[PDB]
Amino acid sequence: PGATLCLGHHAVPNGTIVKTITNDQIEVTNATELVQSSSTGGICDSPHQILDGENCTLIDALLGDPQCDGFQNKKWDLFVERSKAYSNCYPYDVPDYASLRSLVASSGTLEFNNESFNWAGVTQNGTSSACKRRSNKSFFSRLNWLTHLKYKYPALNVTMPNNEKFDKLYIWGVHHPVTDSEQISLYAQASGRITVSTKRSQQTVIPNIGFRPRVRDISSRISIYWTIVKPGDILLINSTGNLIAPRGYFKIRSGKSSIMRSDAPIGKCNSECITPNGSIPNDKPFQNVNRITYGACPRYVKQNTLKLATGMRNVPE
Amino acid sequence: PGATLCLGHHAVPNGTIVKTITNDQIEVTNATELVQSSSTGGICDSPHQILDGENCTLIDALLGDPQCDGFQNKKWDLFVERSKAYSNCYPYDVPDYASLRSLVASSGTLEFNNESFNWAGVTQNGTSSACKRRSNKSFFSRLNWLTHLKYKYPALNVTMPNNEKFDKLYIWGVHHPVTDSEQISLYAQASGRITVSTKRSQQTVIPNIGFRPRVRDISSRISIYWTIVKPGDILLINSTGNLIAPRGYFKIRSGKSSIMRSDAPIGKCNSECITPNGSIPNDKPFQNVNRITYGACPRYVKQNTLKLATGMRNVPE
Amino acid sequence: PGATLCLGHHAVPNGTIVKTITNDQIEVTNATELVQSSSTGGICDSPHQILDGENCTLIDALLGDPQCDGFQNKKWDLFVERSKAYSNCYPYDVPDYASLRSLVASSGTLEFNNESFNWAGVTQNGTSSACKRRSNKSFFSRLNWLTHLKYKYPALNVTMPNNEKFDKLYIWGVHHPVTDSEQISLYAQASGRITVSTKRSQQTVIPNIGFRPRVRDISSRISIYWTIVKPGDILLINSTGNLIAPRGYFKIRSGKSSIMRSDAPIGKCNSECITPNGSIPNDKPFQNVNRITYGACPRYVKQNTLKLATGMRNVPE
Ligand SMILES: *[C@@H]1O[C@H](CO)[C@@H](O[C@@H]2O[C@H](CO)[C@@H](O[C@@H]3O[C@H](CO[C@H]4O[C@H](CO)[C@@H](O)[C@H](O)[C@@H]4O)[C@@H](O)[C@H](O[C@H]4O[C@H](CO)[C@@H](O)[C@H](O)[C@@H]4O)[C@@H]3O)[C@H](O)[C@H]2NC(C)=O)[C@H](O)[C@H]1NC(C)=O
Ligand SMILES: *[C@@H]1O[C@H](CO)[C@@H](O[C@@H]2O[C@H](CO)[C@@H](O[C@@H]3O[C@H](CO[C@H]4O[C@H](CO)[C@@H](O)[C@H](O)[C@@H]4O)[C@@H](O)[C@H](O[C@H]4O[C@H](CO)[C@@H](O)[C@H](O)[C@@H]4O)[C@@H]3O)[C@H](O)[C@H]2NC(C)=O)[C@H](O)[C@H]1NC(C)=O
Ligand SMILES: *[C@@H]1O[C@H](CO)[C@@H](O[C@@H]2O[C@H](CO)[C@@H](O[C@@H]3O[C@H](CO[C@H]4O[C@H](CO)[C@@H](O)[C@H](O)[C@@H]4O)[C@@H](O)[C@H](O[C@H]4O[C@H](CO)[C@@H](O)[C@H](O)[C@@H]4O)[C@@H]3O)[C@H](O)[C@H]2NC(C)=O)[C@H](O)[C@H]1NC(C)=O
Ligand SMILES: *[C@@H]1O[C@H](CO)[C@@H](O[C@@H]2O[C@H](CO)[C@@H](O[C@@H]3O[C@H](CO)[C@@H](O)[C@H](O)[C@@H]3O)[C@H](O)[C@H]2NC(C)=O)[C@H](O)[C@H]1NC(C)=O
Ligand SMILES: *[C@@H]1O[C@H](CO)[C@@H](O[C@@H]2O[C@H](CO)[C@@H](O[C@@H]3O[C@H](CO)[C@@H](O)[C@H](O)[C@@H]3O)[C@H](O)[C@H]2NC(C)=O)[C@H](O)[C@H]1NC(C)=O
Ligand SMILES: *[C@@H]1O[C@H](CO)[C@@H](O[C@@H]2O[C@H](CO)[C@@H](O[C@@H]3O[C@H](CO)[C@@H](O)[C@H](O)[C@@H]3O)[C@H](O)[C@H]2NC(C)=O)[C@H](O)[C@H]1NC(C)=O
Ligand SMILES: *[C@@H]1O[C@H](CO)[C@@H](O[C@@H]2O[C@H](CO)[C@@H](O)[C@H](O)[C@H]2NC(C)=O)[C@H](O)[C@H]1NC(C)=O
Ligand SMILES: *[C@@H]1O[C@H](CO)[C@@H](O[C@@H]2O[C@H](CO)[C@@H](O)[C@H](O)[C@H]2NC(C)=O)[C@H](O)[C@H]1NC(C)=O
Ligand SMILES: *[C@@H]1O[C@H](CO)[C@@H](O[C@@H]2O[C@H](CO)[C@@H](O)[C@H](O)[C@H]2NC(C)=O)[C@H](O)[C@H]1NC(C)=O
Ligand SMILES: *[C@@H]1O[C@H](CO)[C@@H](O[C@@H]2O[C@H](CO)[C@@H](O)[C@H](O)[C@H]2NC(C)=O)[C@H](O)[C@H]1NC(C)=O
Ligand SMILES: *[C@@H]1O[C@H](CO)[C@@H](O[C@@H]2O[C@H](CO)[C@@H](O)[C@H](O)[C@H]2NC(C)=O)[C@H](O)[C@H]1NC(C)=O
Ligand SMILES: *[C@@H]1O[C@H](CO)[C@@H](O[C@@H]2O[C@H](CO)[C@@H](O)[C@H](O)[C@H]2NC(C)=O)[C@H](O)[C@H]1NC(C)=O
Ligand SMILES: CC(=O)N[C@H]1[C@H]([C@H](O)[C@H](O)CO)O[C@@](O)(C(=O)O)C[C@@H]1O
Ligand SMILES: CC(=O)N[C@H]1[C@H]([C@H](O)[C@H](O)CO)O[C@@](O)(C(=O)O)C[C@@H]1O
Ligand SMILES: CC(=O)N[C@H]1[C@H]([C@H](O)[C@H](O)CO)O[C@@](O)(C(=O)O)C[C@@H]1O
Ligand SMILES: *[C@@H]1O[C@H](CO)[C@@H](O)[C@H](O)[C@H]1NC(C)=O
Ligand SMILES: *[C@@H]1O[C@H](CO)[C@@H](O)[C@H](O)[C@H]1NC(C)=O
Ligand SMILES: *[C@@H]1O[C@H](CO)[C@@H](O)[C@H](O)[C@H]1NC(C)=O
Ligand SMILES: *[C@@H]1O[C@H](CO)[C@@H](O)[C@H](O)[C@H]1NC(C)=O
Ligand SMILES: *[C@@H]1O[C@H](CO)[C@@H](O)[C@H](O)[C@H]1NC(C)=O
Ligand SMILES: *[C@@H]1O[C@H](CO)[C@@H](O)[C@H](O)[C@H]1NC(C)=O
Ligand SMILES: *[C@@H]1O[C@H](CO)[C@@H](O)[C@H](O)[C@H]1NC(C)=O
Repeated sequence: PGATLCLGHHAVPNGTIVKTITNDQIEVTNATELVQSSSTGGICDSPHQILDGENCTLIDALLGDPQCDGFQNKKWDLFVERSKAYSNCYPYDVPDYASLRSLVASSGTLEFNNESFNWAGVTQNGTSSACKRRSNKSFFSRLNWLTHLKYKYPALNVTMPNNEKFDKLYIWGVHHPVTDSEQISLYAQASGRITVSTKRSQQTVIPNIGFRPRVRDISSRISIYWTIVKPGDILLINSTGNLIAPRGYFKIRSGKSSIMRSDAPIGKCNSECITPNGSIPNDKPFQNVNRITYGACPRYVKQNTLKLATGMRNVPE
Repeated sequence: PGATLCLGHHAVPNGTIVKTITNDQIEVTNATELVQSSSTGGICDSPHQILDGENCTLIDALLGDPQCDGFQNKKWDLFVERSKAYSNCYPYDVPDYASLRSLVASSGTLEFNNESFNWAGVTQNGTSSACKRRSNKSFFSRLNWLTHLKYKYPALNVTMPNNEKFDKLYIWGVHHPVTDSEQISLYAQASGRITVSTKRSQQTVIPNIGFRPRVRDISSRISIYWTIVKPGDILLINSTGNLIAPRGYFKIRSGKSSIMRSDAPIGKCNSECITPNGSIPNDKPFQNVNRITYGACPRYVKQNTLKLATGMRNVPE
Repeated sequence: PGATLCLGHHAVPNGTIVKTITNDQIEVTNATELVQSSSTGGICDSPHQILDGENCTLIDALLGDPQCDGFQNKKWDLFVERSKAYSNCYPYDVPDYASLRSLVASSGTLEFNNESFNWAGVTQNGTSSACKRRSNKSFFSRLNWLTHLKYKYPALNVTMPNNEKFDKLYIWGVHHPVTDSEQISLYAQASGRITVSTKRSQQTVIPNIGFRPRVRDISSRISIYWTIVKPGDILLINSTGNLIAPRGYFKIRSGKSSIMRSDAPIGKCNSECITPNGSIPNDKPFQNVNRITYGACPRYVKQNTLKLATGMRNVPE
């Protein structure tokens, strides 16, 4: 009689379909998904330091809009900008807005140090009804609106040395009056000119008198500029009118900080990978949630599923 | 005696050489080419909507050069710009030319809507001998050259609200006169200044009086600018001279439109993939015709041939 | 009795560990390194034409700083800029510095041809104590500082046609005086304006009077500009003051030239691949020395070692 001895292998009743080099559909005993396609829907507050902008853009928090005073000197790994944010101060623009937003976002700090600028012979601390704090007229917290003192605006020629070990970031501006009479009334002379320089760089800005459409009832504008001053260099501001003056400087750091546009709620939880849709797990190598990411994240791909076989071909009975 | 039974495989007298991981030259029974290396030499008019610029650059068709009146309000999937195209109107430049060309190309339409700007107190519709239509003096069709009315040019302070559901694109300009006397003669005052604003943006441009080399016998220049106005925003033009005024706005759309530089003839035929050399078949995954493509195209690679084996090793008798 | 015949394979006592698709550590009999991780520490002078900037940036060699006269008309495949380089002429800036540096670097030549500009009615060849040659006052060799002649500066309206077969690169500038009295004293009128044009392009620059921090005891500045003039086009310079005039043009070539920041010594040796750390051998496909390369170089990767098996699995006795 003898015996029979058969060699074989397992199979399962519920196999899974994968792709190969020779066949788009072959059933294997088991597989694992390599594309992360879902989010929790919230941004976990840990382990990255999250700063929710709430009503404030980063730039409004920088300048010191009245809704943004709670942001002073705060730091972040990720600043989260909300689509509902809006300005509630004097109407302004920033030539190169994207670059200023980016460099501050990347620096990851709003640390500000006041300095004693000698604004000899002018009126300081100008305010406006378009920028209220607690119903009083106010202005951007970090800027100083200078105007005539007894119908004189003597030329400004003011120095601030950087004897620090770090770079200083200065934010300053130019006021564009609506009319010639408004120019004379604020600055006591027909036009201004502003030259802000260091040993390595110079910027000159000319105010442009005229009507723009009213925003918070104001037809004039402020245009915002910035200047970085290296250790051992010197800031020189030379102006005859229209200067929106700095009150001091911001620290610039380098590191891992960034900014993200999202309306996802912030939650008490821990997740390394952030997207605008919310935090996502980062076990998988790929993800199709969002091209926009921050942290230790899977790589964005177009596929919504990629199954890796983790078993042999399934050959059911 | 018994029998003999031999196992074997086919071969061919005309095998083809392919590359592998271990050998740069191995003969197989058959192969297929993966790189498309030839074109028909013409651009097929189907299935993409092709617009041949002929004598006109896209920007000349936009502004309304006298050779380009047939382009009014036309749409395209691909605008084809010819190397022979040249301007035949007033000499101009466009700071950022590449960006204006790109954004119009991508929008894919020259749809234009006239609007009723109230140009109170000036002469409209200025023309020039450098921009003839049918031997008369003429000008860019979409622009309005304003000059003094009885030696006055009163300040312009003109509004145009966008109460549409779409964005509006405005094209406008500044005239740079050749001399101080030409400035006075056209605008009745020593200089102009132009500020074009919305609630979100502002641009001011200063005319620059002086000689440039003569082009179509003109030593002055026009410089072209643009402004996009969102729904619920308002265009404000404020100027004292030198304004080359808009006559209305262009629609801006988003979609699949582009622009290509080519001198290939347009033909009656159907091909999904367009290159500057002509349309190419798109069965192959790769191509070495041109890095510049439009449509469903193979991917550009440096290799001129890549043969994929489609049979076994060829082992001839 | 019979015989025994065993099939087998070699092994070695000193195998090497490699990575595979199924195992991060498997021992093979032999392997070869695919990542170049060391440099000689010097830049080999062959076979690329190397130009050591020494004390000179490329831009200082272009303009003609007093420390850079030995660079006149020199050509390079690779211009090597040293971190110790510093300027020793009139303090200047270049809006777009990076682009001018890049285009000259890529052109690979400082070939300069003097031209006879007719500067009618002004004093030529102005000099300064901030730009000495051999203790005399001097200036940038390739620039011509024009000032009043007997308290007149009549308007300049000067032409230079390009009747060559190649493009011409013109470098020119604007002087920004420290004060109104300095402006009058040099140019005999209250301000200048400079318009430099061709048939295709125009640039106008306004001098900006004011104090900048002293550099080599000078509080004024020069700002540098450039203009390319195609064959059959014409350069037109129109100015009433403050012009830092060209003396002629640079040839612009196209080819394989570039620029590299490095403090590595130049040596007498032959190596195709240059990095800032020094030349590296280029037998390997990859390297982790520097992302910055010039010549026939391995590709930069993050790994510091990648071992390719060149033998079978090692199975010791
Ligand atoms: C189909 O094929 C897949 C892939 O092979 C199988 O999925 C694996 O299943 C095993 C067993 O369930 C999983 O193992 C468990 O996950 C963790 C593994 O530890 C590593 O990964 C985690 C991430 O979760 C890291 O944080 C960690 O540092 C390790 O690198 C453990 O958390 C689990 O722990 C449990 O067992 C241990 C044993 O000591 C205990 O300490 C704990 O109490 C706990 O109960 C466990 O080890 C593995 O994660 C799965 N991989 C994937 C990719 O999903 C399927 O099982 C298979 N299906 C079938 C039917 O065969
Ligand atoms: C060497 O190796 C190559 C690659 O395997 C072989 O080339 C193939 O040859 C076959 C047979 O000639 C070709 O088949 C023909 O092409 C079309 C295939 O249909 C698909 O592809 C077309 C693109 O052309 C798509 O539009 C379509 O939707 C399909 O996805 C058909 O158009 C042809 O149709 C003919 O036969 C059918 C049969 O029903 C009829 O309906 C028609 O009347 C018509 O006569 C046909 O099927 C195939 O395209 C070739 N592939 C490639 C990549 O070239 C060589 O044959 C082989 N050489 C040797 C000597 O063995
Ligand atoms: C472990 O595995 C590695 C990889 O297989 C082996 O390394 C190879 O070893 C051989 C033998 O020593 C090396 O061969 C020598 O290198 C040159 C080969 O010529 C080509 O490559 C050079 C670059 O060096 C090119 O310039 C040239 O154009 C060729 O493309 C030759 O320079 C050497 O020449 C010597 O022998 C010839 C024989 O005719 C003579 O003319 C000369 O006099 C001279 O003495 C020689 O051919 C090969 O380069 C190595 N490759 C690598 C990648 O390192 C190890 O040998 C192996 N180890 C063990 C223990 O098995
Ligand atoms: C130049 O043109 C602009 C734009 O048309 C003019 O601005 C407009 O000025 C009027 C008159 O002051 C503004 O009216 C105000 O509206 C508010 C809002 O309801 C109201 O509270 C005030 O009582 C007043 O009615 C109008 O808002 C403003 N329009 C825009 C778009 O800004 C400007 O007056 C013109 N200048 C001259 C000198 O003509
Ligand atoms: C400032 O410099 C420019 C450039 O040299 C001068 O422009 C030149 O002006 C002359 C005189 O009008 C032009 O001559 C004309 O040439 C045409 C072409 O054949 C001809 O049809 C006319 O009858 C006349 O001869 C010349 O073309 C022009 N050159 C360029 C390059 O534009 C300008 O005159 C100077 N201005 C002053 C005030 O000196
Ligand atoms: C406008 O503000 C600037 C900056 O404070 C003033 O520039 C400064 O001018 C003084 C007076 O000439 C310079 O002093 C000089 O220092 C050198 C260096 O040791 C020395 O050799 C001279 O004898 C003299 O003491 C000073 O260097 C300079 N500072 C900077 C940062 O450039 C300028 O004077 C002010 N202008 C007016 C009209 O007030
Ligand atoms: C640069 O700063 C200087 C120093 O105050 C200014 O020059 C003075 O300007 C006033 C008013 O215009 C004149 O009365 C003085 O005679 C000037 N002094 C000197 C030494 O020239 C100058 O106006 C400043 N520039 C700008 C753009 O504000
Ligand atoms: C995560 O959010 C992104 C961003 O909105 C979503 O991507 C958009 O998906 C819609 C379809 O609902 C498309 O119309 C848009 O093209 C996508 N937006 C952009 C800006 O490209 C995505 O659906 C979300 N993913 C998950 C898993 O929630
Ligand atoms: C901005 O528009 C206003 C409104 O017309 C202009 O201001 C007037 O300018 C004229 C002529 O220069 C003066 O006579 C009026 O007194 C001004 N009116 C007011 C209310 O100030 C102004 O010129 C325009 N700006 C530009 C750059 O064109
Ligand atoms: C398609 O057109 C391109 C564009 O001109 C051709 O590529 C050029 O080829 C010439 C050789 O005749 C080279 O000198 C140039 O470097 C290429 N041009 C550019 C701009 O890089 C190409 O030969 C054409 N291909 C086919 C298949 O017709
Ligand atoms: C452009 O060049 C012309 C030609 O010299 C200059 O125009 C002359 O300017 C002088 C002095 O300002 C006047 O006296 C003449 O009447 C002008 N001539 C003409 C024909 O207008 C003009 O100043 C130059 N522009 C610049 C910016 O320098
Ligand atoms: C070649 O030079 C580069 C450039 O400095 C070196 O890379 C730097 O390595 C240091 C560590 O000593 C890091 O802190 C820096 O991040 C690197 N620099 C930059 C600018 O990224 C590199 O070490 C050198 N490699 C060799 C083989 O000598
Ligand atoms: C510093 C100063 O003088 N501020 C005044 C401003 C400016 O004159 C204009 O805003 C300039 O355009 O105007 C107000 O109507 C305002 O904005 O509230 C009153 C305010 O006191
Ligand atoms: C609107 C207007 O006044 N147009 C006139 C222009 C301008 O004066 C200059 O072109 C400005 O530079 O000059 C002409 O010689 C021309 O170009 O044909 C006559 C023409 O009637
Ligand atoms: C051409 C000319 O007039 N050069 C003079 C300059 C300029 O007046 C200023 O540098 C302009 O800012 O000033 C000097 O002190 C200098 O720099 O050496 C004296 C020099 O002879
Ligand atoms: C098959 O069934 C087992 C037991 O219910 C389960 O654990 C396994 O994961 C199932 N299917 C797939 C596709 O993973
Ligand atoms: C933000 O603004 C809205 C009004 O637009 C208000 O309801 C909300 O309380 C504000 N929150 C903060 C923190 O300023
Ligand atoms: C070999 O010959 C056959 C018949 O002539 C042909 O169809 C085949 O495609 C030939 N060669 C190659 C390289 O394809
Ligand atoms: C285009 O311009 C050339 C002259 O340069 C002319 O021959 C041709 O007829 C013109 N065609 C059109 C459509 O304007
Ligand atoms: C092993 O030893 C031989 C002879 O000493 C040597 O040539 C070989 O390269 C050695 N090891 C490795 C890791 O290459
Ligand atoms: C470069 O400058 C330094 C002084 O900073 C000097 O020692 C050296 O000799 C100079 N060399 C040349 C070639 O100018
Ligand atoms: C200017 O200097 C050059 C030498 O650099 C000389 O040829 C020329 O004659 C000088 N011109 C004047 C007007 O001084």
